[PDB]
Amino acid sequence: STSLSCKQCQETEITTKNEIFSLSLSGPMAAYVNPHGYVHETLTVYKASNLNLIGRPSTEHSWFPGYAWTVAQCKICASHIGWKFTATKKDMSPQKFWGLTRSALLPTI
Ligand SMILES: O=C1CC[C@H](N2Cc3c(ccc4c3OCC43CCNCC3)C2=O)C(=O)N1
Ligand SMILES: [Zn+2]
Repeated sequence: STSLSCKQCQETEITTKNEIFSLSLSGPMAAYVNPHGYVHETLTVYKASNLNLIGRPSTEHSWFPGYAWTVAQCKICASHIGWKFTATKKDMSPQKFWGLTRSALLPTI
């Protein structure tokens, strides 16, 4: 229903609350530890748009075993919004989703 927009440029829709989903047995809203020990608050959604991808998928320090990650940035302002996760194996489900930085969106949830 509600849009989630890039907090930096404000006008740009990234996804909607009805794309919010739970992977495996995790809640949709979760915090994970980055390689330097920062606690990073994310939201998992099936679909997102107005994002560029940077770099190639990587499984290093993957918060989601089985999935690789690729940095995702706002197409308009280049602010880092989150990551695209893609499955490393063909029988996994889903094959793709997005883990977005909560604090990079508006409204903030
Ligand atoms: O599944 C997920 C999504 C990506 C998320 N990452 C990945 C990552 C984050 C921060 C810094 C870095 C990084 O890899 C590259 C690096 C570490 C080596 N030095 C350069 C910068 C970060 O937060 C993570 O740990 N897990
Ligand atoms: Zn933006």
